[PDB]
Amino acid sequence: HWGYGKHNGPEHWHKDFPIAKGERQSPVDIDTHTAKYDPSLKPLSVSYDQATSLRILNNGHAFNVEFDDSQDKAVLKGGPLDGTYRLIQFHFHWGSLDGQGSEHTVDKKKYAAELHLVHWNTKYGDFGKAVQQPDGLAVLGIFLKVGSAKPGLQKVVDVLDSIKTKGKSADFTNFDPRGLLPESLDYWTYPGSLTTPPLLECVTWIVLKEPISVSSEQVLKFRKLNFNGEGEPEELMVDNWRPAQPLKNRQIKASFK
Ligand SMILES: CC1=CC(=O)NS(=O)(=O)O1
Ligand SMILES: CC1=CC(=O)NS(=O)(=O)O1
Ligand SMILES: CC1=CC(=O)NS(=O)(=O)O1
Ligand SMILES: CC1=CC(=O)NS(=O)(=O)O1
Ligand SMILES: CC1=CC(=O)NS(=O)(=O)O1
Ligand SMILES: CC1=CC(=O)NS(=O)(=O)O1
Ligand SMILES: [Zn+2]
Repeated sequence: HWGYGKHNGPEHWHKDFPIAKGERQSPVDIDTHTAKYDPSLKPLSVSYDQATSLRILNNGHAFNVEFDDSQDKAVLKGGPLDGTYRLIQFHFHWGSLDGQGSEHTVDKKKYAAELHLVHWNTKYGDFGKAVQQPDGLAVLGIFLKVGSAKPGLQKVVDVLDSIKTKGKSADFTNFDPRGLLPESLDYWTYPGSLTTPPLLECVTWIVLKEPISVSSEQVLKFRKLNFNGEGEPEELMVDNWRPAQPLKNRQIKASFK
């Protein structure tokens, strides 16, 4: 089964998921000088004030903070998007070392980690239907660099010991995802895919220009998570990122000059 090890990592995924070599795979390198400023791109509308977080889960590949997506409580609109996309979960990808960890890169630079806020297009009715459509998901990607602590991240970091191993979950109510956003909502956007199997080509990627800073202690605690289940040999959950994939016949657009 797929993962991030030497024998089941990203270079093997195409054998079970041939779309891994498809025409709109993610992540990609964002070449800042080649991205095209599009003055017609609207500002992003991030409406998270009514968000209802529920639970945090170690799924063996990352951890997901899950939200109530049965109503329009936390929605992403605007930018390149038509219609309304509901927040279903967020998760991160991170490295074994501060020098790597992000999935998208910027002029080939790898950040320490990358946050993915996952939203599905409400016109399809649920996430399972949305992933089958070329405009089914909108993922807000936010880079993490190591520096000052991110206060709005600490409640996540502090609960990780309760979900150390694959299959563990914990209550995670009353968490405010607005605390994970940078100041600016300037962004790049392009059509892409899920970055894990099944790698479906259903994502409008919206990658924020401005990273958030997290402390070395915060990212160190991510690296204490385990890919394995309890009672199995310990394998640290680190380097759970897919490398940049060929851009092929796509142009990255920028919301900002
Ligand atoms: C390095 C590694 C990563 C993974 O995803 N699965 S594994 O626990 O078999 O080994
Ligand atoms: C150019 C570049 C290459 C790489 O792999 N990691 S990095 O973050 O040092 O930046
Ligand atoms: C994942 C996790 C993070 C932490 O802070 N302590 S712990 O090593 O018990 O488990
Ligand atoms: C659920 C989900 C799966 C994935 O692989 N990429 S994503 O960031 O769109 O979120
Ligand atoms: C719900 C689930 C199924 C899917 O299609 N992609 S995912 O593996 O990211 O999560
Ligand atoms: C897990 C651990 C335990 C503690 O008490 N303080 S700390 O935040 O430095 O790291
Ligand atoms: Zn992701």
